[PDB]
Amino acid sequence: PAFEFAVAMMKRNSSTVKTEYGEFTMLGIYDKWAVLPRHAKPGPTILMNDQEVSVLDAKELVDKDGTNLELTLLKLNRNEKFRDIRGFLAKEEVEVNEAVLAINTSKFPNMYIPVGQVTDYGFLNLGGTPTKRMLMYNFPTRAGQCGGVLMSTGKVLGIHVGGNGHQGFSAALLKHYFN
Repeated sequence: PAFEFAVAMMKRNSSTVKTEYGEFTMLGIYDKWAVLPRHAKPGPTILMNDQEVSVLDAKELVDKDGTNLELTLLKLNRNEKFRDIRGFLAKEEVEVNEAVLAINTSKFPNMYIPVGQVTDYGFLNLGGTPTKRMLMYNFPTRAGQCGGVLMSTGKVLGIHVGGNGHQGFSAALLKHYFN
């Protein structure tokens, strides 16, 4: 049932974004607020589904010590509101036995990957940057999956932010980031 959930979530709330740093999946959360991996480094405008969109505000998330969470929240200059999905976000990191990672890019158009068990992995030195609140799964290979959305039935768990060739890692998407 997690696939059907995932498909509906991507159709309603996801888009493809290009920055000067690459092409990513982007997830809208509520109102005009969306999330990207921090390494996407959006500038004053982005390409969203090939359309130039101005960014009104951006926030690189850190914990109370200033430690990296690998998430950027961005507020978009567009008329339409995102369907509010804050009810699908947990208050704390979620472990599950079965999850689905969903990707929306030119390179990976509308793809769904069963990744299996998700663990609350904790700290990771990601790209030289100590990073917290990582969710880990078995995941061959790499490339253009960043921004992919990690889900289980009725839950949005996290955003895919990197990998080591064998394991993948998502930044947990927690309720308190969004009010």
